[PDB]
Amino acid sequence: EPTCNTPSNRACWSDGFDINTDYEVSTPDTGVTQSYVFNLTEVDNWMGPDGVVKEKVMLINGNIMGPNIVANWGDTVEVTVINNLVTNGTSIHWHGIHQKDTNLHDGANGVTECPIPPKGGQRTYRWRARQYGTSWYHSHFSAQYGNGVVGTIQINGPASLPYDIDLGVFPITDYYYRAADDLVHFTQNNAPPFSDNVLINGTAVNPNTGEGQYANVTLTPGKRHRLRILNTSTENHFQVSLVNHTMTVIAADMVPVNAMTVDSLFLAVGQRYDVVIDASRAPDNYWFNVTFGGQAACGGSLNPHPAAIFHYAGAPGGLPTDEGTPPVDHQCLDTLDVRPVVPRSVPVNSFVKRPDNTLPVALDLTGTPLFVWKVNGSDINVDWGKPIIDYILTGNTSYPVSDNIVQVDAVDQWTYWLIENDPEGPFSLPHPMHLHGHDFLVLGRSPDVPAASQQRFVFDPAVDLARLNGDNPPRRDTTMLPAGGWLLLAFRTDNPGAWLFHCHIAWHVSGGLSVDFLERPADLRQRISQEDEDDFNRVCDEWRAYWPTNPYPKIDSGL
Ligand SMILES: *[C@@H]1O[C@H](CO)[C@@H](O[C@@H]2O[C@H](CO)[C@@H](O[C@@H]3O[C@H](CO[C@H]4O[C@H](CO)[C@@H](O)[C@H](O)[C@@H]4O)[C@@H](O)[C@H](O[C@H]4O[C@H](CO)[C@@H](O)[C@H](O)[C@@H]4O)[C@@H]3O)[C@H](O)[C@H]2NC(C)=O)[C@H](O)[C@H]1NC(C)=O
Ligand SMILES: *[C@@H]1O[C@H](CO)[C@@H](O[C@@H]2O[C@H](CO)[C@@H](O[C@@H]3O[C@H](CO)[C@@H](O)[C@H](O)[C@@H]3O)[C@H](O)[C@H]2NC(C)=O)[C@H](O)[C@H]1NC(C)=O
Ligand SMILES: *[C@@H]1O[C@H](CO)[C@@H](O[C@@H]2O[C@H](CO)[C@@H](O[C@@H]3O[C@H](CO)[C@@H](O)[C@H](O)[C@@H]3O)[C@H](O)[C@H]2NC(C)=O)[C@H](O)[C@H]1NC(C)=O
Ligand SMILES: *[C@@H]1O[C@H](CO)[C@@H](O[C@@H]2O[C@H](CO)[C@@H](O)[C@H](O)[C@H]2NC(C)=O)[C@H](O)[C@H]1NC(C)=O
Ligand SMILES: *[C@@H]1O[C@H](CO)[C@@H](O)[C@H](O)[C@H]1NC(C)=O
Ligand SMILES: *[C@@H]1O[C@H](CO)[C@@H](O)[C@H](O)[C@H]1NC(C)=O
Ligand SMILES: *[C@@H]1O[C@H](CO)[C@@H](O)[C@H](O)[C@H]1NC(C)=O
Ligand SMILES: *[C@H]1O[C@H](CO)[C@@H](O)[C@H](O)[C@H]1NC(C)=O
Ligand SMILES: [Cl-]
Ligand SMILES: [Cu+2]
Ligand SMILES: [Cu+2]
Ligand SMILES: [Cu+2]
Ligand SMILES: [Cu+2]
Repeated sequence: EPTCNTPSNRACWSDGFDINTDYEVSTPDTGVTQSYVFNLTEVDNWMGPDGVVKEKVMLINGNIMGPNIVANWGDTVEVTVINNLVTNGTSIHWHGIHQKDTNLHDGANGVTECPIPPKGGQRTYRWRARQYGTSWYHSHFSAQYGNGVVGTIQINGPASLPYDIDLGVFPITDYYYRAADDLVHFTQNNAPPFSDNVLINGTAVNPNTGEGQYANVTLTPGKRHRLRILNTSTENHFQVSLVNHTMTVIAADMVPVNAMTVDSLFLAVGQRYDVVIDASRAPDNYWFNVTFGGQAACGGSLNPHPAAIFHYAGAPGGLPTDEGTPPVDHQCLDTLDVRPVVPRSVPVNSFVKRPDNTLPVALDLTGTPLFVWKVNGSDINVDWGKPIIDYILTGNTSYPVSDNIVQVDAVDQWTYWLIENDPEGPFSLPHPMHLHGHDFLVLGRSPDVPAASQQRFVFDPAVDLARLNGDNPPRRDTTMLPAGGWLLLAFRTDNPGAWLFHCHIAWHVSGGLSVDFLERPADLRQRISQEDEDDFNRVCDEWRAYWPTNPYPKIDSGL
């Protein structure tokens, strides 16, 4: 609950809590709990926002997206998920939420829990809002979120720039007429398709029929508006821009950054940007454009011009008349110019490439299916019926190869990870790398070159050590692994648990592109509460009893 957060002073929140407070170690004791109930239903022949009827969707509370989770910094968010799907299990992951000492609430099936069984199965997630900003939630049951088990999270807190109006969430996502499981099967043997449409705040116009509506945002003239842009896609990576307006970035993912004014922004899958838009221009209707760069290396749409309308209050209605100029090609790369308000400093001169800190991503075309993504020689494949947490609770350390366990025993120390993007492979694609449970520091990446150029880079200490930044580098939960290159990340081992580190392109994580950071396993067992242990076991017993009756097999990694 705020006491000093005003339009002119957004830096202030409450006594002892402001924009400069280290949120990772200090949290407000509000004593408030915001509760929600997620009823997942399976709807056939559902009328979508662009007029096209989809074969099957999986919705939360009968809507395209679940409810917008709204709470204050320090509150506890509680969500009861009731799975009323016909066959599918489910697990809701709270993307961007660190789950500090609450690993069993991460929603990663086959890792932190067993899937919640269908036909009425339930589980109540409970997590502390130790970070303020814009995040999202989604199913981690294969590519199930591609069917509609998605939604947004807005944890209110201070900001790095004053603003008058909080316009709230603005989720932008790719939209396919085909269901997630059919698309997983397709992408296993074929190149990923372009999206049928791109929804902005749950709506879009059909490029063929003209049906549906554009997202309409009403701007109040002369005011500063906070817009929370999210990319909730399964594959599409977006470039966003507003005609005749600049966007001032105040947050990258769920991390507050110093004000950074730009003309356009690149949002990888899972990325978020809180921007401040000043309604400083002439009263008119302006196009908010969703474009693609990187020469289709990180997505495209069958809708050539996905857009939303930004209407100034008091101005006339109708469609905007200025098409604008195309934004700069971001080349499937997010900006490394963002600088977090609360700083972090790490040495980069001491980094040495070793097998134990290197994660080689590779596309294996030799097996069945054709598109199998391997990290350090193995495509991830979890056991929905026997999660990593079960191994921890039973004292079993014989983790199967397919779980891609990367055990990190270091206590509260900075660990360095070099991710290589199939340098010696036939072709390489950009990958939006996401980490559960932590925000990582983006120390550096291979030279920014055209995404479709097929130019390869292997980490060379002689020229690359000088290119790394350890003086308050970008801190976030998702960043781009350049096509054919490399990426150097670092995260402090302050959160014992089993944490997935994967590409957020649904087709790739389904295909096996992931590792599981088993962080401080010895400390994790001590921190698991009896309530969390009993409930984990309850859901697992219910899932294991359900599984043999399921008429469909597990066709992918399960993530
Ligand atoms: C979670 O819940 C979802 C929703 O029900 C399940 O998704 C279904 O999964 C099944 C099994 O994988 C899919 O069935 C298979 O579909 C293949 C493709 O068919 C689609 O595409 C073609 C071409 O566009 C269309 O003509 C067709 O109408 C479909 O849209 C078929 O090739 C498969 O056939 C073969 O296998 C079956 C099963 O063994 C045999 O009966 C056949 O004879 C043949 O050998 C098969 O039918 C289904 O398409 C998926 N539906 C959706 C909506 O995605 C998930 O499986 C479930 N997940 C779990 C783990 O429970
Ligand atoms: C996007 O949403 C805004 C806000 O709801 C819409 O703005 C509204 O536009 C209508 C016209 O379509 C305005 O109506 C007024 O009607 C009278 C009588 O016909 C006319 O004399 C006025 O000039 C005006 O057109 C209304 O005032 C306006 N509301 C605000 C607060 O600005 C906008 O139309 C929507 N855009 C789309 C494409 O849906
Ligand atoms: C931002 O989004 C808007 C809205 O989707 C885009 O406007 C669209 O612009 C295209 C051209 O770039 C228009 O299509 C063209 O129409 C002419 C007809 O004269 C035709 O000859 C061309 O072959 C092409 O089809 C389209 O009509 C227009 N949409 C609307 C409703 O105005 C805009 O281009 C986007 N801007 C950027 C920078 O991406
Ligand atoms: C990737 O797999 C390789 C095995 O091919 C791992 O390399 C071994 O790592 C251990 C340390 O745990 C060393 O004692 C061995 O000497 C290494 N063998 C090799 C290949 O030289 C490596 O740890 C794995 N990388 C990660 C981060 O998972
Ligand atoms: C979930 O929603 C469906 C459809 O509205 C309804 O039939 C069912 O009773 C609901 N289940 C629960 C437990 O909320
Ligand atoms: C997004 O859509 C919701 C529901 O239609 C609406 O209430 C909200 O104002 C929209 N957000 C913006 C910024 O237009
Ligand atoms: C330990 O885990 C392995 C892999 O799942 C399993 O084969 C073995 O039976 C387990 N040991 C026991 C009985 O706890
Ligand atoms: C954008 O729109 C304004 C409308 O007031 C137009 O006059 C202006 O020329 C446009 N901006 C530029 C310079 O492209
Ligand atoms: Cl996360
Ligand atoms: Cu996610
Ligand atoms: Cu996540
Ligand atoms: Cu990928
Ligand atoms: Cu994940």
